[PDB]
Amino acid sequence: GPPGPPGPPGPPALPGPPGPPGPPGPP
Amino acid sequence: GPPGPPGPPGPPALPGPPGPPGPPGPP
Amino acid sequence: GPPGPPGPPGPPALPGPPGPPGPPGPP
Amino acid sequence: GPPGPPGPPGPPALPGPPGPPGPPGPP
Amino acid sequence: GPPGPPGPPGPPALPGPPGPPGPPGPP
Amino acid sequence: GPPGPPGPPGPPALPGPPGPPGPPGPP
Repeated sequence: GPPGPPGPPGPPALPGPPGPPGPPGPP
Repeated sequence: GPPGPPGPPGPPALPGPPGPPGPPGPP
Repeated sequence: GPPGPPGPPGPPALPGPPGPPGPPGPP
Repeated sequence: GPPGPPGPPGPPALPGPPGPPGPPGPP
Repeated sequence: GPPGPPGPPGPPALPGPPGPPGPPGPP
Repeated sequence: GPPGPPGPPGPPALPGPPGPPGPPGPP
């Protein structure tokens, strides 16, 4: 028989962890 | 002929987005 | 024969990279 | 001192994963 | 001091729910 | 006065939307 249809999209991967602390504030 | 084979994999999962910003910097 | 089954889901992808640096330090 | 401004919107959450397979074709 | 810093980004949210059932199968 | 405090959180992230349809059904 003919091949079946493509499967469905993969699930979305998750967002990453938080970034590093920010830089110093005003002088 | 016999029943056909499975289709291929679905479209790619998308790579995960970047995480949130880090916390504020030091004073 | 009839067509085969749909394919597998797309495979899982890598959760995103760390976020950017945080805000500047508070005034 | 005065309270700071509001932060920005949280990032949009992700779409869900694919739904389940469809039902049998017509009898 | 001067006006405080901006608040945090809004909190991350949940992925969405699974999608609809797929299309009906073949005759 | 003391330093201005952080502002309020930004708007919550929006709830993720539904996923894609599932794959087609079988005969």
